[PDB]
Amino acid sequence: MIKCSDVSNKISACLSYLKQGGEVPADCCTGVKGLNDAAKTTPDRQTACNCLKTTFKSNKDFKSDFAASLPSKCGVNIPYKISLETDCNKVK
Repeated sequence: MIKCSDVSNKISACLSYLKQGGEVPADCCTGVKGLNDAAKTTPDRQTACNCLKTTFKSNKDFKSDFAASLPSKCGVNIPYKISLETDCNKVK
């Protein structure tokens, strides 16, 4: 089970980086890894995908360049990368 409320808790530490770039805070990487750790079924991953896209669309300040580079900023074994071009219906 994942709810958008879970997604918001995890990504909270990342929001200012997602708008302005710069140094990714350690707490942001903790949320990215924690969200991945908790998204273990196809439905839960698609739910998280949809929550994240809703958030990205909610403020014009969010940058595609920064959402895209975030998983590789934080680790080498993060399997998912969600941006505005992601079709959440296709996410496995």
